[PDB]
Amino acid sequence: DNIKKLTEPCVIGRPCFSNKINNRNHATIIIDTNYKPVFDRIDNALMRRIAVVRFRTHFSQPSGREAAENND
Amino acid sequence: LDGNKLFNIAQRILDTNSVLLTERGDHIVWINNSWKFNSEEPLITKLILSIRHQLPKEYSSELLCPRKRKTVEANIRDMLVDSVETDTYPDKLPFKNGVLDLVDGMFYSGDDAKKYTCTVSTGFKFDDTKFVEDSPEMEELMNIINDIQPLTDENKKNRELYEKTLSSCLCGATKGCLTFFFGETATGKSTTKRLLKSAIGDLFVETGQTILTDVLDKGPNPFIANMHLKRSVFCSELPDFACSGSKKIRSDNIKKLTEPCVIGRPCFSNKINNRNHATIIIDTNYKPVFDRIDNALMRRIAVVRFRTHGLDGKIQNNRYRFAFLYLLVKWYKKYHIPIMKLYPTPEEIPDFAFYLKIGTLLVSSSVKHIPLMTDLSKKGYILYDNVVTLPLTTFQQKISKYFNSRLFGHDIESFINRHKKFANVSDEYLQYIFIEDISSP
Amino acid sequence: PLMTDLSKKGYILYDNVVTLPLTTFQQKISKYFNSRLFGHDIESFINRHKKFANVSDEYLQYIFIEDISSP
Repeated sequence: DNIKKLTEPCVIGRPCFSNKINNRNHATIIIDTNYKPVFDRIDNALMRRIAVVRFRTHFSQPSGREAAENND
Repeated sequence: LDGNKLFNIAQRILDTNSVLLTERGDHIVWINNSWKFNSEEPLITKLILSIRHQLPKEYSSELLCPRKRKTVEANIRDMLVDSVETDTYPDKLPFKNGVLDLVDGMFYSGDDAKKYTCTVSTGFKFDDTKFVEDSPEMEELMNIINDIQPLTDENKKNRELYEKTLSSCLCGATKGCLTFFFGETATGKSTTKRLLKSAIGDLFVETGQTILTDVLDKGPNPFIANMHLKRSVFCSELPDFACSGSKKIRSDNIKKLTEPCVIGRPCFSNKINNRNHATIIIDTNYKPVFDRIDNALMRRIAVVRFRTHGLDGKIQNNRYRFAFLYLLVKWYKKYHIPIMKLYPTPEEIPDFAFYLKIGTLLVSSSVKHIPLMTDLSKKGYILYDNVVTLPLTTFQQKISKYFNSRLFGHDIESFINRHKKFANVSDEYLQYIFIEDISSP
Repeated sequence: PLMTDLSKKGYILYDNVVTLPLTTFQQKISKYFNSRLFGHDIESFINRHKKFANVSDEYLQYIFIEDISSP
């Protein structure tokens, strides 16, 4: 539901002490992780709004520059 | 030529830069050789009345009537449009009667201190009479230091770490590393805390451990506003982690507070940006229990070990206070003028040694296993989806051979959950290969 | 210096720390601390500072005062 709501131009949210319900989103959302995300519901509308990139490059130190050099 | 006289008076007052406007929407004034700011007090009118004397005598008579003072205040408020940043000199320490520069050791007062906009102070007037390089005071301190912590070669590194941390505490910039005091009771921790408090005046503050485990975004939090523009925040008498049901000190919280600007809304204040220049010091008598251990978490952890087990009256009388400040500034000169740097102590907390030895003993996946898979299949290793995998039973027995599973069962389970890769629903493996398994010891 | 007697009663110096088995420790507290009065509090004491030396050496680093005296 969070991903679904965060993609529409109008975001529904009620702050305290205010009756405002509409917000305009002008920002790109970027989320960083080391593990595959887990979602409650799987549907076409969900993964028709998901794009990822692959960070397949590791920078290290000479202490471990040999063990991690030959890593898939 | 002679237009609005009150406007001329307002311009004359303003050109002396005796009143400033901050980005926080509040006005600050310069009275009694001190920068004071307040929202509910008539500071501007007081400044006008005080400055009346130095103006030419044809304006002083007009300045007496309060209505004219209100008019001049309105003009001043109207002609101020640009804001100026505050507390931009971390290398100087303001006192109740002036500002002391840490480099040359001499303290300014009066108009000289007005150059730097410092809104806080130690709370006690600085005196060079008590600050003397040649006295009995520092040799009196010298025996005290050895009484609390000697300079032995075994504790040489701990002592130099103590000196460097104490010097760094005087710096006015944001610090990314906190200090931990773990040791036996009645070892001088209270004495050192009182000495530091007397040294830094009002810059010291004490807060409980609730924020370490509570949500900082819920409800009003005047505490978060408390350590703003502070120099030392003390969390003492930590709860026994051994006690069942005790809330674990969340690592995400301490990751949040170590950042230069913590996001938060103070009560009756729209000040999103808060400056955290204070040194976090946490004193406990029991080894903490942690759940998640990570590199970035452990780069910022610094711990001072205290294994060593008339003074109170002199400290209460601040007899040793000025010599303590002299020692602190000498240490800051020896260490921090040459370079502004802070270094961690990444040896171990009583609960990080397991993680460190796990990281050292275990190696990441490498192609060197590929030529040996024929031998590896003899030891239980299997190739699933072109991935080297180890049976759960084999990993469990390998772990239990060296390290007890019943001890670190919570820790082992947490590590598995953090690093679980699913070759099967029941067989969860790790991206670690035992070095001794394939390489002779 | 008391380590030998500590092993005699049960406080084994595993991992450079005394390790008295919880069986002996609970027998001691039961013979001294009356069980019926504060059994729940005794269990809280046991489970608060609980430690295990190994699979079968669960221990607490507390030495009762007649044992701290050298025999």
